Amino acid sequence: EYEIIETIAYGVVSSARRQQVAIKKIPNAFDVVTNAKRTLRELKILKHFKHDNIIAIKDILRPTVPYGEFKSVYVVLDLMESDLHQIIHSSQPLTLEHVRYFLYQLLRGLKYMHSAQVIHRDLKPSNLLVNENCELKIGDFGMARGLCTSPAEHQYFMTEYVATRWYRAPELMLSLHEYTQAIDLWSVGCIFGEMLARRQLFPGKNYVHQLQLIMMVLGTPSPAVIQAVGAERVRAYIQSLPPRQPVPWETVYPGADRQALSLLGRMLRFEPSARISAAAALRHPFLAKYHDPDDEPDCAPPFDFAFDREALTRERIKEAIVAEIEDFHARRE
Ligand SMILES: COc1ccc2c(C3CCN(C(=O)c4ccc(OC(F)(F)F)cc4N)CC3)ncnc2c1
Repeated sequence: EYEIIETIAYGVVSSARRQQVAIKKIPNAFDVVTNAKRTLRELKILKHFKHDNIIAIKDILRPTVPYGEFKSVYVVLDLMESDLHQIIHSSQPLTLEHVRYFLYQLLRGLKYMHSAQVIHRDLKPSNLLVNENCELKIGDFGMARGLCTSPAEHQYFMTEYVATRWYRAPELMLSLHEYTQAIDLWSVGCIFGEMLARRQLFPGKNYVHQLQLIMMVLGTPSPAVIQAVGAERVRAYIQSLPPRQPVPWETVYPGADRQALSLLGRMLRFEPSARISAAAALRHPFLAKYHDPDDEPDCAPPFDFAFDREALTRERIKEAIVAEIEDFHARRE
């Protein structure tokens, strides 16, 4: 039993006294197909992972009412005091060591997540929650996908609408037909840069301005990347602009830490294949202070998204979610 305090952005998330905990209500959870599918994914992802840098479900409330009348899902989580957006963009400290440590934990979480063939696809400071003990936890897995996706999804083709514009990888923006865990490392690059300057790296107002801002720092993309652009009109737009060499990161962040900018430069690249992985980034000298491979596990077995590729009705998705809630309780008790 619980007692509610105040409404906390993250849907209907309420602060509740029991020690304090977070309770998230998913109202009318089975009314819309896309929403219901998303809840099923999130439940399955968060039950799969067991990692101190990934948000964990602490409890799920079972239906008090009969099955038909079961309309809303209540999920209980550990109360986090803040998120990385609020920390960065406020009056509290954010030294280089804060940056170093927050980056370390994010990458630690991603190594584990990525080894299970799960791409978050929506990493940004507001999805990185921080408790009062400074533990960073990755949340909001609604956008996450595997390496394989069904054509039935609109996002399969319309990749430039995936997730948040300010943190969206070039492969998604330009539809480069290479969608790997590297998607997340671009986003990490953006978060890392944002931590160093305390302002967003690429705050684009629209599709074209977003590409402008990326090019103003990274320069014009290579012919291989340009030809890999699916849309002729985007391809033509890029070819119309004059040539531009990459701006060194030393200039973009004057007086910043050398090893930090070294690591940043290995994240923010146009080509997904060129980017450092989460695992390899943990071995970078910038994170040597915290790095310990024995305390940085992979996830086994891999996560399978097959359940999400099925064309299920609302009622069939409700059934799957209820089976996950039953299973949550059945494993422990
Ligand atoms: C700053 O105050 C806050 C804000 C958000 C908190 C939060 C949110 C952090 C992100 N998050 C989730 O990742 C999430 C978890 C479960 C979920 O249920 C489903 F699996 F059935 F779909 C849906 C979600 N979207 C919402 C909960 N948790 C804990 N404490 C918080 C303190």
